[PDB]
Amino acid sequence: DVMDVMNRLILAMDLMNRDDALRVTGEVREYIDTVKIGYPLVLSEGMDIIAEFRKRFGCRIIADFKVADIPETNEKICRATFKAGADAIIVHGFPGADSVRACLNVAEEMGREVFLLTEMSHPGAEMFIQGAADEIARMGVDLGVKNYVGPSTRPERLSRLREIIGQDSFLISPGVGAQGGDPGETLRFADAIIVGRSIYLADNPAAAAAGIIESIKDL
Amino acid sequence: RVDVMDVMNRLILAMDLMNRDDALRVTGEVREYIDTVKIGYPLVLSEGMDIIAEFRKRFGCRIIADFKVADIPETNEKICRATFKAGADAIIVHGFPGADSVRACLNVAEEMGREVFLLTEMSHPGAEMFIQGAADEIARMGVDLGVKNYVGPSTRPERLSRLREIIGQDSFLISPGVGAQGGDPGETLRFADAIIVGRSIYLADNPAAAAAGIIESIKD
Ligand SMILES: O=C1CCN([C@@H]2O[C@H](COP(=O)(O)O)[C@@H](O)[C@H]2O)C(=O)N1
Ligand SMILES: O=C1CCN([C@@H]2O[C@H](COP(=O)(O)O)[C@@H](O)[C@H]2O)C(=O)N1
Ligand SMILES: [Cl-]
Repeated sequence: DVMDVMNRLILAMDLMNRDDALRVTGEVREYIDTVKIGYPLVLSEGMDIIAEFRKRFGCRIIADFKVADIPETNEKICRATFKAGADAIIVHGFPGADSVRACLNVAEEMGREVFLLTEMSHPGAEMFIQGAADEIARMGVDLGVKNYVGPSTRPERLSRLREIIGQDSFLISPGVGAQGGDPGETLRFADAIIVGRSIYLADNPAAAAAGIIESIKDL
Repeated sequence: RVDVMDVMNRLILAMDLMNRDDALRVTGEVREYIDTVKIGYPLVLSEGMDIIAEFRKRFGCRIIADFKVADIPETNEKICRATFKAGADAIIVHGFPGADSVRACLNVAEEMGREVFLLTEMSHPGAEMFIQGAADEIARMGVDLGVKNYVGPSTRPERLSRLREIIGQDSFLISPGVGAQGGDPGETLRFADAIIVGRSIYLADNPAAAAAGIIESIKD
């Protein structure tokens, strides 16, 4: 019990225009109830865009801020993000145990959630992250982290993440569509998929999001 | 130094106060001593990206956005472009996500005529778990990518020394961890061109005196 993602599909709203972002999000609201908001939108439109998303859509907000500073600064960032109304925040694990714990404390203090990003989906992730991915995931377990983010681009790596974090841990996965990940094969190990450009750059975002779901209902 | 964009008194202020009035007031009190301000997410997320342009116009200071950019290439480019649009002169980027992620930041910086600082090793205890073991390689990856500006830990003088010899004498190196995190200004400035200082100054009873005192110990 962590999050009830409708149709197991999370929207990565990375449009950097408020009117564009609100419009495309509105066109897939009937298919998506959980929206991931990142720095491209927030830095272009302000942290207030989170509250405006909650008010206009009644959707759950995951702030993909990939927090990666020292513990003290991590706390300030998490505190500002939750204050702005984020339900959960995504946090890098590579800065180490004390940096993650700093976020975990603020999340508990404010009654919100932390997602631990263990391994990234892009090719450069092989240089440093992939070799540390297992130990970061394990670190998360030792810290009592219940929420994780893993690479859709690597189904075998995503499967290892699942057996590390356990069956009752909650797992979401970006890199579906644009980066090359397949929706179905990703949902074999992950609870929900994150899809960005395959929806918000399509001619019809509604049809795109519906097309993704219609190839998933078997799962 | 004139071969690179240097910093007045080798002192960079880390302005991590989270409300506009205090941030503006403290920075103004120490403006006579610095000309470079590092602005991070604590201030920006609380007061908006407009605060970068405001500081730049009000104080005539160079702005380094400590955003520790650490996403995929595509998203890195969007973040850097938005940051430079906000008027920042430089942006700090994580190296751990790999070469393609750093190159995406470098492209936007070169396009818009701004700078990238590569964060190689962090200054907190947790940095020893995964970052330290990769820091040497991140540093030489940076050199190979064309990166000329770096960030290294003041809390570990021996690691900072290793970093300097990897990047050579021509690269520009700045270092946080002085004061609150226990780093010494003197030993750090043996390797770094400039120190980043936050709480030691901005939480002091007299921030101006705090900044002046640090510069004095640097001066000799
Ligand atoms: O490893 C990671 C974590 C962050 N993300 C984030 O997930 C989102 C994916 O968007 P796309 O579906 O357009 O690839 C985007 O916001 C990106 O920054 C990754 O794609 N991979
Ligand atoms: O490794 C790092 C990079 C980020 N920084 C940043 O540098 C600043 C340090 O200021 P303090 O003097 O208050 O520790 C603060 O903004 C922090 O987030 C580090 O301290 N260490
Ligand atoms: Cl004074």
